[PDB]
Amino acid sequence: TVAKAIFIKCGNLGTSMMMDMLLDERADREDVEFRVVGTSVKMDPECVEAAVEMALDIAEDFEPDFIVYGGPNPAAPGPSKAREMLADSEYPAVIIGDAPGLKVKDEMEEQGLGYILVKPDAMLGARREFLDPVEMAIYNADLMKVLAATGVFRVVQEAFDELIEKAKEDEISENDLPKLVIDRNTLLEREEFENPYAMVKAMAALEIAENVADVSVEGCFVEQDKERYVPIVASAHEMMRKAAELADEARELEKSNDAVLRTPHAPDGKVLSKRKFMEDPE
Amino acid sequence: TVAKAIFIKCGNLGTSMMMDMLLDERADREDVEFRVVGTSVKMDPECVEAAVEMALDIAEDFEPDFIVYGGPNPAAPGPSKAREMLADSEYPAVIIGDAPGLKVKDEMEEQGLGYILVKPDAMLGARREFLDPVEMAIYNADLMKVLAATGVFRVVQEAFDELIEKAKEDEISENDLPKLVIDRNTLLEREEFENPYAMVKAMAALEIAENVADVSVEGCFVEQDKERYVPIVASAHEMMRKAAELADEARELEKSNDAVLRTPHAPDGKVLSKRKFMEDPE
Amino acid sequence: TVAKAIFIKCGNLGTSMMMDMLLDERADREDVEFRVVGTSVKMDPECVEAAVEMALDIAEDFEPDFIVYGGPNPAAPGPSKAREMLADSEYPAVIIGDAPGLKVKDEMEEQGLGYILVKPDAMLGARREFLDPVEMAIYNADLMKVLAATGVFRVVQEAFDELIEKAKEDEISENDLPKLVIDRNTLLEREEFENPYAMVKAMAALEIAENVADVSVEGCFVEQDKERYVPIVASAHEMMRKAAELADEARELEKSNDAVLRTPHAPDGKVLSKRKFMEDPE
Amino acid sequence: TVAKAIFIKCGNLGTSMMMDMLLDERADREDVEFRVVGTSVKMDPECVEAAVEMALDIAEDFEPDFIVYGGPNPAAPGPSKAREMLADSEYPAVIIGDAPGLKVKDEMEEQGLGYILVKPDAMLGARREFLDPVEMAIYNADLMKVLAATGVFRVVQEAFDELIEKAKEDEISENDLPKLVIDRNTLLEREEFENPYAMVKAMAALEIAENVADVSVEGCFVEQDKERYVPIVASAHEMMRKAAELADEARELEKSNDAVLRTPHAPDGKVLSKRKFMEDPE
Amino acid sequence: TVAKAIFIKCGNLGTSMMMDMLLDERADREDVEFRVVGTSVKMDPECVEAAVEMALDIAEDFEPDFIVYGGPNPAAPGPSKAREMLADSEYPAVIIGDAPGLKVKDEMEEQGLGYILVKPDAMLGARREFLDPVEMAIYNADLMKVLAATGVFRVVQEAFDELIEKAKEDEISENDLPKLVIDRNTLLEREEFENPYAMVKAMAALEIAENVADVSVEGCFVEQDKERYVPIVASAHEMMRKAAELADEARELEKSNDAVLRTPHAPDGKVLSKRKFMEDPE
Amino acid sequence: TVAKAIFIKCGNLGTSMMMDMLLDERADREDVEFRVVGTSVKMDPECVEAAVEMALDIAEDFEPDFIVYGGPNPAAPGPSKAREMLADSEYPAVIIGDAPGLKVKDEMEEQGLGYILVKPDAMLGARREFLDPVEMAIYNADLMKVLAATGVFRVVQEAFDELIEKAKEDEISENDLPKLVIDRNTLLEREEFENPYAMVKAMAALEIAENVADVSVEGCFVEQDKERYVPIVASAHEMMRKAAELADEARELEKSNDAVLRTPHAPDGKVLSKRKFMEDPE
Ligand SMILES: [Ca+2]
Ligand SMILES: [Ca+2]
Ligand SMILES: [Ca+2]
Ligand SMILES: [Ca+2]
Ligand code: NA
Ligand code: NA
Ligand code: NA
Repeated sequence: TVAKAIFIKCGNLGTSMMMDMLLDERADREDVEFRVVGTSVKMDPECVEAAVEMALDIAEDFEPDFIVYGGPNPAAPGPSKAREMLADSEYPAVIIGDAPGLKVKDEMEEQGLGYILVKPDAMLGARREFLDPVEMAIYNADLMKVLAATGVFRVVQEAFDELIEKAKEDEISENDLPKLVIDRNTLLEREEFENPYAMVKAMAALEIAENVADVSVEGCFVEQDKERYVPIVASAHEMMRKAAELADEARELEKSNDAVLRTPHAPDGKVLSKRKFMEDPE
Repeated sequence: TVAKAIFIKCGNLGTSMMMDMLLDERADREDVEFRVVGTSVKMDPECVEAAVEMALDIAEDFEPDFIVYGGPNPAAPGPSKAREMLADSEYPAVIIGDAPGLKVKDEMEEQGLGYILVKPDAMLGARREFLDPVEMAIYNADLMKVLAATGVFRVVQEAFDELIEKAKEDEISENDLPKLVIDRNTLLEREEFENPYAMVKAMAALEIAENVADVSVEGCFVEQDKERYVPIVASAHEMMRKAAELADEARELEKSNDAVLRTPHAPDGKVLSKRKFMEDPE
Repeated sequence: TVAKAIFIKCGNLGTSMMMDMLLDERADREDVEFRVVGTSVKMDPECVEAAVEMALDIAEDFEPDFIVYGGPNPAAPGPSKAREMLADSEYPAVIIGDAPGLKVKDEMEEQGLGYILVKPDAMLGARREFLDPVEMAIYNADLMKVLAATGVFRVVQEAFDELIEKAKEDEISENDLPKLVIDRNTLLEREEFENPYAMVKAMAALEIAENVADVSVEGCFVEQDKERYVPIVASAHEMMRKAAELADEARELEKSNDAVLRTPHAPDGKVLSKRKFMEDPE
Repeated sequence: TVAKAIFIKCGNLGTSMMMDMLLDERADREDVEFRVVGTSVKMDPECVEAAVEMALDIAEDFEPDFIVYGGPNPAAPGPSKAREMLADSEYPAVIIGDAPGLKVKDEMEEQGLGYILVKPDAMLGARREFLDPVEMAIYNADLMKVLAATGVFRVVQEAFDELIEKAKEDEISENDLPKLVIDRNTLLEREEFENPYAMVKAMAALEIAENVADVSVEGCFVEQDKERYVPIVASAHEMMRKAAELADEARELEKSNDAVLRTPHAPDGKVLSKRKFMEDPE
Repeated sequence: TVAKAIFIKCGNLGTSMMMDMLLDERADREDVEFRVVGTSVKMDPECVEAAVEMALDIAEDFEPDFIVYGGPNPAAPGPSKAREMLADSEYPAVIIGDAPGLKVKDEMEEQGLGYILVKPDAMLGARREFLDPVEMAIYNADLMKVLAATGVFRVVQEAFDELIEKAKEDEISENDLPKLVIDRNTLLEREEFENPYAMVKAMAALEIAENVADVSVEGCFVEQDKERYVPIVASAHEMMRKAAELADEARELEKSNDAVLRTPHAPDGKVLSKRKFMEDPE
Repeated sequence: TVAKAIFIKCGNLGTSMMMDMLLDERADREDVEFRVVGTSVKMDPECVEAAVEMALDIAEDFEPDFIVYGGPNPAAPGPSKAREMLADSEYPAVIIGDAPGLKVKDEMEEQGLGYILVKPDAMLGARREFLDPVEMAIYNADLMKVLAATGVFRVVQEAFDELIEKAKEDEISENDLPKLVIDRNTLLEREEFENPYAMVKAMAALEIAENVADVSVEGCFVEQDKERYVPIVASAHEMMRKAAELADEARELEKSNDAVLRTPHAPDGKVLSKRKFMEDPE
């Protein structure tokens, strides 16, 4: 069977940027097929309706087993609009969001939606005096490094791989929808790292990343004096840069013991595994 | 006037991943509206066809001033189909590809398409023994850092901004379409860096990035013995990691002189410029 | 004209370890004379009582102009006994503590005590499984680098230097006593850094340093399973190491512009200042 | 049995700054109680005499098992006074000092004092044009990191732990007092490092730290021309910084093998040991 | 019982600079005797002819078993004359050169010469505006690091050691003369690295080092505008600096496993081997 | 005129390896011609006398303006033979050596010889258990970076350039001969670094390099237990590696100010100067 899903991207989060690609890293999967639609960075109610409508329009022919809405702050006006529309749709739907989604965790279960809220997927320092396209991409670069090297992306990968296998027995029930909150302590229940210091360095990275959001929030929404708010948002970016360096250090430790976890997909979709560099994944 | 555009994303490149976001870094532009559609990592002809048909169906209602197709290797079977379909459509169109696109540069011109070919946007080590979702993401983080901190995204950003200004006087002649090839020497014609060492560091990072593609191609397409091809593709990833490190050192040099170029969009879409941290974009 | 003071140290904080030394960095001040007493790391009620009694015993002959009590958490049972005893004594007194001291800031004002509360002077990860004497020292080394390179210790230096001038003009009124809370945003009202990026890196280090506190608290007092709390307290120490690296990076940027603020004391206690390596402090 | 000691601190040394805290790193030892007295940075004969009288007064009632005097240059006029007073006293006494102390090593033995001379505990660059309080603290941060991560603090910790055992067993004989000189080669006879390159990095760190002393000495007491002595003392500080870097590198190497030695105290004072991050100290 | 050889050096390459020393690292071999002659950096025909004459003049009394010529580009006019003169001589001879030498590989075989062509021994950025003596020597330091830490020099050592052993049986036929081309992929048939990530980092380093050559050639022989060619040659140097960093990283990874290959010669010239730091080579 | 010199190399030092090359870094000097002869690493009296013979034979027809003998320790038996032979000969001669040469500095002046003694050009750890060819090369790479980037090689370049200009007014009399001792403090009398922190980082590198010599001597000539001398020699290498890192950091500081001093030769021999990257050397 070919399992299918539609991904909807409104606004930008590090996780929503990569979510579809984590499931087919070499485009060699024979068991899945995805369509991806969105309105780029705009996530006002007008644009978000427009984007979900598109997805629902596509869904008529594509017939996906589930839909995913990925974007900042599921509690915001435009994202709230998407949850409602997806709540009302026949389609199982999963919401990927950041820490502010916690305000509506309770609502989302009520609405029968699944969710993955990634606390270290932090808001950047969005002030005109500091944030231009290059700085925005540099931030995302650092953030991607953190969410990848700490193993956060593997948690998301595994959630969706589990969902996809259930879709292959065609019956995704709401009992099957992910309900995950990801943060520093998530690493404590995983077997991601063979070396414990790699693990603690990743935890440190995730803690720093999750602290960034507080700083960005003070600089964009609270501080009104530019002499103070520009330095504040800039410090946020400096923190994320160090978070990335910590995550790289963790990965380098796993390398020093030839113990880097790789979990690639096989053409049939099965998730393989390996630790040693020259061992075949199995 | 509002310039409208549809981005189509099949397979993945550093540039195609950020291209739309580079144009509206704080989602505060009042002069642009975007739709994004794609098939994720799949870029076989059948999926690319579906992808382009999705944009054309959305365009009837949306009325894009131009369409951007973004993805690896414009010469490959899938992208070549996209070029035929877009070349045939009523909408002006731009192809964003990597170095392999050079094989068909003359054709795209003969097709009346624009293009932006980014040579440092290198193909990764796509072998199952090595590239899992986490590795794919780490490679993308490093590559994003390289394209952003060396100023490649700024070159892309300006080319689209020039096109958008022309879309607003509604008449994009095929003469309005970018026809760019970006590589190491692109930095020579720019005033990105105030410090010459930052510039030559960025150049070195782009050189290394472009060299990575040849390593990946040998490991993925030429070498058939896994005992050889797995280390080959891995070595390619170690190179991109060091390019990202050069790119970061360049940026740090610019910070050390309070000379970081920032070119944020104003809400009316105008590109502003500043160098000193506490100076107002203007 | 010779200011005299006693310093009492119960338990350890980065600031309390250095506070006296920061006032006579080459032992060549002829305008000060200090005594230091304490109970080492012990800060239980009976130990603090003993330290304070020690200070008051030698105060009889020494005649200090003021007394400084320095250590962890002023709202804890031990330091609370210190505050009570020092408030009721005849001597002007200042309490040096960390962020937990905020709980009793009003009360200290009511007691007629001065205070300097250093929020980045974060509690370390005190679990036996992890914290041995070497790890304790390594932590203090990183914290000390953070407090110093960011300029936190200058702010401490300046508050004491003003207090001491008042002491010499013999009239330390309650209105003379410091009432400082130091945090990341303290940098915004100072002129420590010539280079703005140095300033924002130092902000980031103070922000991370402050966040180490919560993590330590979680690991030592909240989490009760050692499979979880050991990794938690270790991640706090990795955070602090990286904050120290930010602080270093900020100091290297100042060196790059030959703009390192130095404010040494003259023999008569006047605080001089210089920026350029080769310039004399004046 | 509770062993009791008084620690006397005149002037500053990395080792005397931490000596007492090294013995009770989580403040949970039930077999020791300490008092700490001193005159901060001042160590002329007047101030040392007053610090020792403070210690001897307290000793009347506190009744310590031993007294420790810590600070720079045991052969200097102040510290020489402290040696004469302690040697003539009824209390066993240990002198902690630095390399210059070797000049009176033989005298200290005839005086019946213990010593611990730490050759890497080097004098900093004390010239007004360079050393302000922040610089002073940055140096100590670096030296502390060297003394800690190299195992030097462990060697000191163990010496006092042995002496404490003797004390709880009523027989502090002259023959049980420490007689140590610590340097690079000290590491050759211990088992601090599981990895031999960590050991040799550590050894290099100690050698550099020892050599720093010679540079400071030249800059402070030999060279009289400011155009020469300011760069000299500054260069000594850059050396210590890179010694701290080596020591960090040593520790990271141990982390890579999950072999970090930790020797924390039990509540009853027993020195436990472990190497694996997740194992109980035993 | 002894092997004798003359080394002739015209111009400079990393391999040619170290080639003799690699064979007697402690000056304690009893089974070899060398002479070295050259014309320093000059490798024009007149100079090379003078070099080879000296060698051939020395050879009359010295009776070498073989002669080595080492220098840039075996295919240029000078080196070409050395090849003919040495091939027409009665002495077996080996040419050590860089990648341009591939142009005359078949000519050398037809000449009866051996060769070792090192592709990563890359020409530097030889433009007056940039290359002074200090910059030349820095490039060389970086390049030496690369060729050494990656194991290229060990391949060279082994090639020359095999020839020395055959020469101790006086009969070097042409067929015994090495015929080697060394590049990134040479590592895949070696067992230099115990850790596979050290290996792939080494590969990366050698790839980058080989790419440097193309940059230099462009900057020295193609580009004529100084505003362009000075950035270009400096960029090549930044690349080599990062290759050396990669090679260092690789060697550190091997230290972290106590698995650094060392292959010293015994006094009788036997090539020993060890892996573990403390173990005698056998 | 065309100045001519012959360089004799017996033993290896950093300085003697590069000495001839620092004078014609691009081989485009039309005013010098050099011959180089040596016995490679061997510097016993029999080899040294063979080396000098080669040189004097060639001189007969070559007619050099001066002769230079470079190698380890002028005081040892071989180089002592060189001094006597060169002192007796008709040719003005210069001895290049390390700190141990200071023992015969008086003697060399009596002999009418010039000398350049390089204190930082420190002996490596030559014990067979540690020092193989790759290790020997890695040492030399770090040492070369140190001597180059600190500006020691420039001082050497200058000395020799001066002597060459004297030869072109044809009269290298004995008082034209260099009598240089280079160490850390040499930097104090130079205007090498524009940034004062680069200067002091360089001094620290030179201090550490100089101290390496002592660790080497101890591990090769004093310590007899291999359990000890192996870590000891290896620790000397770790020190050199950090010295190389310090010198690199100094050069990056200069880069950050676009202030890298470059002193290339023009084709007629004139030493030119520049500091700005895009400036023509004059
Ligand atoms: Ca169709
Ligand atoms: Ca001056
Ligand atoms: Ca011979
Ligand atoms: Ca011929
Ligand atoms: Na915007
Ligand atoms: Na008074
Ligand atoms: Na010394």
